[PDB]
Amino acid sequence: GHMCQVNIKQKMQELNNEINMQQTVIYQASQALNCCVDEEHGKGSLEEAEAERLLLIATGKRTLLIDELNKLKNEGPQKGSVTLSEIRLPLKADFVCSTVQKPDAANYYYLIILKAGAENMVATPLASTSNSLNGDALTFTTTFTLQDVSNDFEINIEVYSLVQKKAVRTSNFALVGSYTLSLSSVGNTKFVLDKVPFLSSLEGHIYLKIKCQV
Repeated sequence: GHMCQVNIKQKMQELNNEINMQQTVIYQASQALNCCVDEEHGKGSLEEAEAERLLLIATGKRTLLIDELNKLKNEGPQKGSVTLSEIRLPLKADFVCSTVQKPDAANYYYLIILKAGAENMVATPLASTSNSLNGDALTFTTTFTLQDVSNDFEINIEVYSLVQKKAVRTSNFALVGSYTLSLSSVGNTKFVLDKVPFLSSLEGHIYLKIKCQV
C-alpha cells in the first residue's frame, strides 16, 4: 500500500536531493582516497579498495539520477517479476596462477553492478580470488529482484576490476565487461560479456540464474 506522488515537483526534488547526497559520498570517498599517500596511511589496503568501490557506486547512481531527472523535465503535458542470482565470474587459469606465484605484486578486486531502472542499481561487495573462488569462477552473494516489471525489461550488468599494485576523482575500478539481460535471456545461464578488455583476467563469460514470473 503506497501513496502516489502529489506532483512532478516533489519527484524532481527527491531526485535532486538524492543527486546531492550521492555527490557528498563522491566528495568524501575522494577525500579519503587522497589521504592514501602510503601504506602507513592506508594505501593498497582493503579499506582503500572499499572506498574505490563506494566512489564507483555513488558515481554510477548519480549518473542514473541525472538522466531520470532530465527525462522528467522533458515530459509533455499530463506485471511480472525477474530475479537474478548465483552470479559467477570465471577467470583465466594463468592469471590466477600469477597471483599464486607472485602474490605480492598486486591485489585484485572485482565487483558487479546491476542496473535496471534509474533508482534501481545494486553493487555486489568486493570479491577476490582469496575469498570467492569456486572452481575457476568468482561467486557473488548477491540476489537481484525486480518487481512490477514489463516484458521489455532490460537489466544492465557491468563487471568491474580494481588493480592495486605494490578535488573530486574517478574510481580506479575499471569496466571489464558488460551485458544487457532481457526477456530473451530467460532460461539461459551462460552469457558472453561484451567490451572485455584485450588481455584481461576474465575468461569472458558470466554465469547466472534467472527466475522470471509473468
